[PDB]
Amino acid sequence: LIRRTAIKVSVHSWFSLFITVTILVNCVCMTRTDLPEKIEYVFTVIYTFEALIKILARGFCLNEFTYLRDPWNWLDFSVITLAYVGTAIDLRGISGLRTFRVLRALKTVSVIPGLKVIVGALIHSVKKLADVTILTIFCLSVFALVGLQLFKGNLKNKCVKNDMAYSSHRKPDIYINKRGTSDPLLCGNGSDSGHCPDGYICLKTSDNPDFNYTSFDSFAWAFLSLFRLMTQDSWERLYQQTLRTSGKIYMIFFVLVIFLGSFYLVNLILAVVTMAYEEQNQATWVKLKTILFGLVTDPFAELTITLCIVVNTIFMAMEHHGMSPTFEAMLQIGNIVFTIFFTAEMVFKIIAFDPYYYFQKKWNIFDCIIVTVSLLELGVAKKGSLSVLRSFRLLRVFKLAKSWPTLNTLIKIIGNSVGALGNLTIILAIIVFVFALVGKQLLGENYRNNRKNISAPHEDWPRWHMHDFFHSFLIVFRILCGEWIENMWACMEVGQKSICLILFLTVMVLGNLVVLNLFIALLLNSFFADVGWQVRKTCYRIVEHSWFESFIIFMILLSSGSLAFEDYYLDQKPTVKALLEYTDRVFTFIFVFEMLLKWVAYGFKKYFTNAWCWLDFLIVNISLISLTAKILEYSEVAPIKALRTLRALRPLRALSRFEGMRVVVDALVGAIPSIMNVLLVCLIFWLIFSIMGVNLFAGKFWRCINYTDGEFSLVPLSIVNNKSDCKIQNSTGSFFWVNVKVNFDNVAMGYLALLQVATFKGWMDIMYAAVDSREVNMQPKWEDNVYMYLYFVIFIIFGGFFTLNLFVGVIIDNFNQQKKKLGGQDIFMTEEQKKYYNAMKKLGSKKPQKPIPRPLNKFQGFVFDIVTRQAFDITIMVLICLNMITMMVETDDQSEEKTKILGKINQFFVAVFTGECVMKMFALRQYYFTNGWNVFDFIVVVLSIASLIFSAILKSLQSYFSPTLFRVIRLARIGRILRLIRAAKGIRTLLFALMMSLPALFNIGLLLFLVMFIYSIFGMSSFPHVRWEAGIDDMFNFQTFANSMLCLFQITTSAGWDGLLSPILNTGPPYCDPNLPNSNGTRGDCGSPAVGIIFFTTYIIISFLIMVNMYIAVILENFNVA
Ligand SMILES: CCCCCCCCCCCCCCCCCCOC[C@@H](O)COP(=O)(O)OCC[N+](C)(C)C
Ligand SMILES: *[C@@H]1O[C@H](CO)[C@@H](O[C@@H]2O[C@H](CO)[C@@H](O)[C@H](O)[C@H]2NC(C)=O)[C@H](O)[C@H]1NC(C)=O
Ligand SMILES: *[C@@H]1O[C@H](CO)[C@@H](O[C@@H]2O[C@H](CO)[C@@H](O)[C@H](O)[C@H]2NC(C)=O)[C@H](O)[C@H]1NC(C)=O
Ligand SMILES: CC(C)CCC[C@@H](C)[C@H]1CC[C@H]2[C@@H]3CC=C4C[C@@H](O)CC[C@]4(C)[C@H]3CC[C@]12C
Ligand SMILES: CC(C)CCC[C@@H](C)[C@H]1CC[C@H]2[C@@H]3CC=C4C[C@@H](O)CC[C@]4(C)[C@H]3CC[C@]12C
Ligand SMILES: CC(C)CCC[C@@H](C)[C@H]1CC[C@H]2[C@@H]3CC=C4C[C@@H](O)CC[C@]4(C)[C@H]3CC[C@]12C
Ligand SMILES: COc1cc(NC(=O)c2ccc(-c3ccc(Cl)cc3)o2)cc(OC)c1
Ligand SMILES: *[C@@H]1O[C@H](CO)[C@@H](O)[C@H](O)[C@H]1NC(C)=O
Ligand SMILES: *[C@@H]1O[C@H](CO)[C@@H](O)[C@H](O)[C@H]1NC(C)=O
Repeated sequence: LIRRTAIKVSVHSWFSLFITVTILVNCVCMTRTDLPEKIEYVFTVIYTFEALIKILARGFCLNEFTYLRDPWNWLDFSVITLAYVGTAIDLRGISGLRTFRVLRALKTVSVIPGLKVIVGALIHSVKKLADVTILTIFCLSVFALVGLQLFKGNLKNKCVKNDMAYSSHRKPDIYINKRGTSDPLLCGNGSDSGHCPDGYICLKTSDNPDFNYTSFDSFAWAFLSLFRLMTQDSWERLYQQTLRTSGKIYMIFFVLVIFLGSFYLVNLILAVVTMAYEEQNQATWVKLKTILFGLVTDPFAELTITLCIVVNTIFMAMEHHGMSPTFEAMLQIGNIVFTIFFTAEMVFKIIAFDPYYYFQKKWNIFDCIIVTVSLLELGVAKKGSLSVLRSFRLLRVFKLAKSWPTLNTLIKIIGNSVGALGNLTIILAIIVFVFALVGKQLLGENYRNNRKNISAPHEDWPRWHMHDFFHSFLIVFRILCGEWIENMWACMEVGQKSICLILFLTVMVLGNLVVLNLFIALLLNSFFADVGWQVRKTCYRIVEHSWFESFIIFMILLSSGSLAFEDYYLDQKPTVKALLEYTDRVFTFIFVFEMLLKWVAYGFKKYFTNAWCWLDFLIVNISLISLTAKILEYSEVAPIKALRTLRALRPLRALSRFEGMRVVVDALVGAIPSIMNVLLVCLIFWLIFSIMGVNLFAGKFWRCINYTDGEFSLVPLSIVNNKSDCKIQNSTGSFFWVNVKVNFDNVAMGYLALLQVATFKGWMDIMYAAVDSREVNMQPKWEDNVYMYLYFVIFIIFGGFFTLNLFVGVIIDNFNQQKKKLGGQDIFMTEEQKKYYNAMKKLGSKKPQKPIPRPLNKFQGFVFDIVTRQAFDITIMVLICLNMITMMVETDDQSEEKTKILGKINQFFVAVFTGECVMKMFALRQYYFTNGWNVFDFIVVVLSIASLIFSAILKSLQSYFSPTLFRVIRLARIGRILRLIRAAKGIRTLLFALMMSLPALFNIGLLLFLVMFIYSIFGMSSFPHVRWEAGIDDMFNFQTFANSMLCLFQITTSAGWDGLLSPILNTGPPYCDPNLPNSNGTRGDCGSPAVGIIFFTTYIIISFLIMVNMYIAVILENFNVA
């Protein structure tokens, strides 16, 4: 009973609070290495004493064996043991010593009241991801085998110099580096692969591009590359390398892999989480006279406040780098006036509403803190003193929340991540801290002793390392943003490869899982808790006839297609120009005749009140205005040329003709109104973050570079430190005071900078400029302001993660309301596509297998008996698995003997499968073909026999066509692997869901293709002379239709859109030459920053909208199937 009395006063939320404080202080202490001498010991001694209290505490609570029953108590026991060991003769400097200690940070779960239940939900969510994980592994293995077959040994191709006049290789293979980087150039010997400069031949080398880690030469390397593609981490770089070493047509491959693997799977995972989280939740005297007037705070007074806030915001949003002294003084005067006005409010209110009651409110204390900080800066007014708190006023914009229902929704989602859903945030913080400390402890010293290998050519250290806690946390955060493989390559070259693999993969997977469970949890909990009349009749007859509609559709298709031949090289084709010219004239005449027919049949009112006959009228007008200009002598006048660039809108006349595009456009139009309001809410938040960024980084991104021949180098600080020294040292006419293209020089360009940091493309350069910043007219210095990274870490958490949770919630609510209004009708689907969907519904549910009769003849019956059993199917399935393992061991440059043995094994396998097909056809006569999987096997067997015979015919025996054709012929063995889908019920259900969702995906992809075609035509007209820099290169440019479509497909996933915006943002020397010897567009290789920022930003927004609509379609299909 004594132990019971001790436990009464030894265990309670006080005891737990003390344990929490002790473990937290232990964590924060173990963050710092070289923790003070003589206390490195004293603290672990204190924390050792923590442990005796915890053991004696059990003794007063549980029993030696009952205590252990709980899984969490063993961790505590491990903690008590290690401690005692280290007191005497335990290795002092082994990596393991504190990695065992860092679990002690994970001990918070057992002491924080409600984390354990949340963790169990996480294991449940993991347990529901089984079938999707199996499908993902199968798909990645299949695509890795395909990639191995097609692209093995290609990324080892490099431009090697020729010889002048022979033992082995004549001197090291002198390569050439592609302009702007130090990486060696990759090429190919194909027609659409890539060409070397003069005096350079394509040769296969021994090394892979990045760090000998980017390859398709083995199943492991191909699997890693396909996992990278599925995660879409720098997938555009691999895309470009593969198309440069193999050919442009192979882009088709990638296309199929960024849709199946990278898109369809991301959506199963989402659904599998969503459904599961839902399952878990659906489971659960004169003072009095002043008071008379002080409480005169009527309706007008609150309006005055809102107007003052708005005017303060619009004055703070007009500061820039080039502010004049009078304008600068105007802003300071306005800020002082507003500050004294807000001080006046609070002093008037508080002395009206007694202080006690005034503080009792929650907006009032917010007002108080804002105004106190404002006055604090008003007192200590230095030029640059706490610029972040100079922007602190901006939070007054949240005052508008009380009347703006969507801002209140953002503020509730923000507050829910620390309230009802605080446990997920706590676990995320613990995971980030634990992996950061583990990475620092295991791979800290290697990063410092081997830095030369992973550092930039002119730098003396890597930009992302693990020597200290801050940089390890930055690496973990960047992994949580989807960028992991480059730092993984960097760490494999500096430390242990196995540790890198395990650490990076575990961090990525287990952090993305918790980030999704918080995103979905926030979404759910927040949001969802006379003769003229006769001829008119005749014309009416003419218009609604089917042949006329077909003719008009064919004319529109031809008009759209003819635009794809007006490219950079049309001036070199003399006859094509005239042919296209006459074709355009006749098409314009035809469409004018159509418009007159619709004006004489439909009637003017009907015509001008249909919104699909206005978009046709407008296009006909544009064309007529152009044609009249061309027949006259005003074709080169600048307004008219701009009107002519509007000929890329001609493909928009196909929307009204085809019904699927029409219905999907109607669905988008029905969603636009709410998208507008959420967009306004986001703009006001990102203005608070853009005004903050302008306060921090205005005019501080200017550098001096040494530009010689297409490569620039930052001038070292030992020679140049100021803009003034930069001019005096420009002796060779080769130093230039340049600026970062995407800077924070004003609020307008700050919006572009935050778009690159939110989409995570181009954010890296913006951050590096910010973290090297110094005062204006001073050369940037390496990480002078390292703690500026945090600023970008707070934008991504609040600006991006929480303003996408708002957008997705609003979209889901709108979609649900629209469905319900359409009586829960399948949107994105045409009427006959609904019949197709009903037929697909009926197929999947018919269980009857109607076994087939037994053949009368004895031998046929015997074959029937030996075929129908389940042992036959199991044996064939394990044979297919053996064949898959046999194809997994193919490696580039292996041996002749291995190739011969593998070929003989393939011959044996195809013979075995042909014998089973013959036996099945001899046992099952017509019934065999009645089934749909037997036809598939039959097709696979025929394709394999055809592959063998055609390879045998087309080998040395006959015409030796390009060897790469053989590589395509042996792609017929993957069907044997695809025959394994027959047994896997989960895979066969997920693929059925995909088949069910295909019909609407077709229409949405039709809109995506139309959008890509229109933008290609604009880009091809506007950006075809820009100098090759960054993304734009001799293969991915805007000089032809295929080159433009490659870039637009690449940036459809927003990948590398900053790399294509970079060359268009050039407006002069040293990057662009104005008055270039021979270019007619702007006389030069410069770009159009304004047209470029509208093109690349509008495209990504529209693409995101289309993708999220596809996401909704696929997720609802998955829910319906399950
Ligand atoms: C750079 C220049 C900008 C590029 C322009 C891009 C424009 C995108 C094209 C969108 C055009 C908008 C077309 C809008 C389609 C709807 C046009 C719809 O009106 C036609 C009707 O037949 C179909 O609509 P409903 O009849 O269902 O609606 C009946 C109206 N009440 C009576 C129910 C209210
Ligand atoms: C630009 O930077 C350089 C280097 O910091 C400045 O030169 C120094 O100026 C101080 C006086 O402020 C002298 O005491 C040092 O001896 C100077 N060091 C030298 C010669 O490098 C230079 O004056 C600055 N120019 C400006 C103001 O733009
Ligand atoms: C260094 O000198 C070079 C050449 O003397 C300067 O390059 C000039 O740049 C201006 C505009 O910035 C152009 O109008 C000239 O055509 C360029 N001249 C040549 C010959 O290229 C460069 O601006 C100087 N850098 C600094 C900032 O001192
Ligand atoms: C303004 C130019 C550039 C585009 C022209 C768009 C305007 C005139 C077009 C687009 C859609 C058309 C409308 C579609 C809806 C209707 C149908 C009927 O209920 C009355 C007129 C009204 C409201 C039409 C008036 C004109 C209209 C709004
Ligand atoms: C079963 C799971 C873990 C996947 C493993 C399948 C095996 C067959 C795959 C995975 C990686 C593949 C290896 C990748 C690279 C090589 C190097 C070569 O010198 C022998 C073949 C070999 C060793 C391949 C053998 C087959 C391989 C081991
Ligand atoms: C009860 C049912 C209707 C609830 C369904 C909730 C679904 C629709 C929610 C939960 C998680 C959400 C997804 C979370 C992440 C993304 C990625 C983004 O790039 C497109 C939107 C998309 C795909 C969201 C779409 C809506 C979504 C799938
Ligand atoms: C080929 O089929 C498609 C694949 C995708 N795939 C994606 O993987 C993806 C990831 C991130 C984004 C994305 C992120 C941010 C912005 Cl602003 C825009 C886009 O897209 C998207 C499609 O939509 C058109 C179509
Ligand atoms: C390219 O062709 C040259 C001969 O012109 C040959 O020597 C070289 O090896 C070829 N490379 C490849 C990979 O085809
Ligand atoms: C820049 O390039 C030139 C050669 O073109 C070189 O002479 C100069 O020294 C380089 N930069 C520095 C460090 O001054």
